Amino acid sequence: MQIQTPDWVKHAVFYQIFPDRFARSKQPRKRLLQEARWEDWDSMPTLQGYKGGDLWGIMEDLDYIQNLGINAIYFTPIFQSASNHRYHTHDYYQVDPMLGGNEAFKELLDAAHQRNIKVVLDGVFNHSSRGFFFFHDVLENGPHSPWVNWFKIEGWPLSPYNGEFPANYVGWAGNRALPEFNHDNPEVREYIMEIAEYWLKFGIDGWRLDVPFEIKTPGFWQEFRDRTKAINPEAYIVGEVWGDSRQWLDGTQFDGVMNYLFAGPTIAFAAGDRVVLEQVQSRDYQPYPPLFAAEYATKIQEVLQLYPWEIQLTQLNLLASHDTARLMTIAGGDIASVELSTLLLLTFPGAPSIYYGDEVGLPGGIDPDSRRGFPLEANWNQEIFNTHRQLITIRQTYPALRTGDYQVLYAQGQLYLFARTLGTEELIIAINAGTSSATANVDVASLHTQPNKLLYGTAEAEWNGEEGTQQLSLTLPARSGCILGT
Amino acid sequence: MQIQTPDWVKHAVFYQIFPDRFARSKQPRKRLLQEARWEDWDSMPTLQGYKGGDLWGIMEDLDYIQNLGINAIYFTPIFQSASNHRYHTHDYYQVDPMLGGNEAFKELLDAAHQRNIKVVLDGVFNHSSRGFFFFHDVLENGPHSPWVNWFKIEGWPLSPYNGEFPANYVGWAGNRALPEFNHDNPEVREYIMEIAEYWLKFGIDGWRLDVPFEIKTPGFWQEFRDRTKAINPEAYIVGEVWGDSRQWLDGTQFDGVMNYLFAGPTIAFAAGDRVVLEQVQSRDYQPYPPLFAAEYATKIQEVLQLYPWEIQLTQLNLLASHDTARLMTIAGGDIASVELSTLLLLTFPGAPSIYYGDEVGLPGGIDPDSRRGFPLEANWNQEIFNTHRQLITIRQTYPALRTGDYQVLYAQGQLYLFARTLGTEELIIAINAGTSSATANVDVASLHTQPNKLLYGTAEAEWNGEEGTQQLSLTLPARSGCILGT
Repeated sequence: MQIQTPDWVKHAVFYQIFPDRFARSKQPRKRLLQEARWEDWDSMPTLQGYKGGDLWGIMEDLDYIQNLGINAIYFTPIFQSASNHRYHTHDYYQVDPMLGGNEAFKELLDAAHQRNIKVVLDGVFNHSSRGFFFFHDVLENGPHSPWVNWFKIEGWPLSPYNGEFPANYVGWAGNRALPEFNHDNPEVREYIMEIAEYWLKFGIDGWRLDVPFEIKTPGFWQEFRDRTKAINPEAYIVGEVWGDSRQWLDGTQFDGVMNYLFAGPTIAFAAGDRVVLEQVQSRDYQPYPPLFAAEYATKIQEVLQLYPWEIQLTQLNLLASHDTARLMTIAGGDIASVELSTLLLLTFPGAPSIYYGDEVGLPGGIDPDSRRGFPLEANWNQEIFNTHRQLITIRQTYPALRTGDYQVLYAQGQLYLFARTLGTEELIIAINAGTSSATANVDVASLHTQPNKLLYGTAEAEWNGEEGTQQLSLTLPARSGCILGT
Repeated sequence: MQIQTPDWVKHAVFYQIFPDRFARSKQPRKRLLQEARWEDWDSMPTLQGYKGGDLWGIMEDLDYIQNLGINAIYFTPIFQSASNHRYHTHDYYQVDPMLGGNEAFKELLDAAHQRNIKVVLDGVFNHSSRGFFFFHDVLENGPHSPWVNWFKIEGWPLSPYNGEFPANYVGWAGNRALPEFNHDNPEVREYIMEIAEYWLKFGIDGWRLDVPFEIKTPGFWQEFRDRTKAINPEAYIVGEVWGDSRQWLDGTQFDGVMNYLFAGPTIAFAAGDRVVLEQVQSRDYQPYPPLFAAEYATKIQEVLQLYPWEIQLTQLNLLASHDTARLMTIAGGDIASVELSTLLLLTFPGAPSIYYGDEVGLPGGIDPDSRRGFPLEANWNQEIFNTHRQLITIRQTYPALRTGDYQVLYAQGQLYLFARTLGTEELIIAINAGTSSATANVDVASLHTQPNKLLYGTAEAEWNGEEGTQQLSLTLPARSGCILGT
């Protein structure tokens, strides 16, 4: 049948958050031991003064979030794991008892929902942790464990914690702290499908699929989509696949991916040489080498004619992630690069994703730590913030920028002009990557109207001419962008 | 204030069960993956044909149980742990997902309760397991784990699984699979108190405290009793303390103990030389050397004048346990020893405890495995069964045998006579350990009545004489016992 994808995804702006570093709620909070005397409280140091952020924090700062204009939050992993290994799941059926509750998370959901803000969670199903119950059993019962056929065991004896031995079991990427599941095993596919159903029933609006391309068992993700959509047909299934994702985007598996194929070129064009190159997560995307308008267009037109349009409309566009360096940093502090990128990001077909912190001045190293991931402390970057908040209002104002088509009008030198059009609403977006005020004459025979009014980026160039096969000429300051409408 | 103890304990007969080996319910049972296609079921071997018993089984066999006359069941550990290390807790907040549910256990409770059969659970709070979440964290985060002060860590680096290293953390009895908690730590006392409250709220009728004498933090068990009694004032708190338990039986901690002080002498007298001595858990009790009536009496009178009577009435009397060899076995197959013991056990002040299997022929080694712990297969020992079922009806029939006083009338040679009296109801119990029909003349000036009618054990000796300071003479066959009433 027709390929379908959640229609709310198609009009959402996403905000990716890292719970442990985003926000910490006000003091009155029973952290690990709920049923605890407030008189004995100080007796327990861990709970007395806990630093890192929690789910109360996020919930306590929904005002901010909803004010930026974002209407769907999706985190990293928040399920119980090692204090600082969120990705080494210990228990999938419990939100971690430091940063969060199964009681806390519940309040965050409810809260979010009464504001029409969806919430997607990160599912890590390719591998768990040494602590994960069934693996634990194996470690404790060696050859006799009932679920030895649940993992990838080479031989015995295993050596889970001792480095200078073989552990005879496959990790994620040859790691012994990330025991890989044996997805071929029916029992396993089942246990996983249930975790997905459990949280959907709990009330989440979708799953973020982590390294989903590792799970190669045939028929897996189709089932994942059936059992999921069955519980909530409006659930969002996003895969965190790096490159070409056509394998999963045929309409019977994921609704979309985190579109790094869009992140690479956009930054390569908008920042060019300015890209630090040291913060480049070369694994995830290729923001390099620098691109010219003509090249950017070819690459984007390619990316665009890659997936069924229904899915392109529910693709998660981005420029940063927990896995990558922050935007402000990858551009070496170049505010221009930061405003030009976003502009493309918020005017591209699909769901735009904003990594918490980027809507303000906040930098972010690639390497482990980081950091700093409390947005607010202010001393914000008000301008880049206003750029973010302004562009988001606009995108939510003109439907074309969400589900209109994408047509390249001009793309020469360092100047790029495309058009988003839905119905009789046509918009012209122009980016001037160059350092010299640029100007271009374009034969706009495609359009049926004449976008004359500056939404956003303050052109001086415009002139716009007759209606016999119309005739346009733009002039934008160096390193500027703009949106033309009306 | 007055010392109080649950009054239902005072009139209950207990049945200790080992869930994994007791009973396995009928096929239709969604074992680990509830939400699983019955059409894919056979695809998952583990669930397809699981051997060991579950909580459905027990629930499915309540008829049997309630028919024996027992009215309160208390298990070993049933919380999630290694497939075969029930005592190495992995998660206290979940019944183990093989033998049991948090869904299954719920049905067992409800079921039990609608029959007025209480259910006590075994709490293992001195130590958990490598898998236990917070310990896991430590293992994963070494010196940086947030809860390093939750356990007994000597130094770094720890070596949880590698034998031929120091693991620098205290185990239970120098074991590295039983990480000991740091009970001095307030945070820990809290987490534990909550587990106790959680299950009480869930619906259990008491806790069996495992190796509670290891937890030496002052004020601990008093708090445990307050927080517990607070949620249910009729909750039963039993400590599995081996010997002299006066430290905990002052009325502000436990309601009782598993009275091994009663198990030792009783068997030492009732079986004598017949005690195998190879199955002797010499750690738990001393069923040895053999005792004469005069010695048994001195020891029992001692045991009896050891604890406040209110508590003696809520002591858990027994002759076997998961930790020990079964009754039939410890007596080397001597059925006499088995009938004489029970007789003393079911006529002693306090709650009698029957280890599943003993109410029938079933033997049981001391060593690890066992076994066999499905009672039924029949081929029962009908007689010893009828002895059990008969003695239980009687004990429930005459209140004196539950809360009456204990007075020794005669105790010479291998003949022993005591009297349970409550109100105007007086009972005479006589045990003839010897191998030669014995007879004794006793000056019964204590009694106010004249038990002339044979309840149970078929005396020939009786004669009973006048009421001027009355005058009794019994004659019992060798290795026999009897109960005199009316």
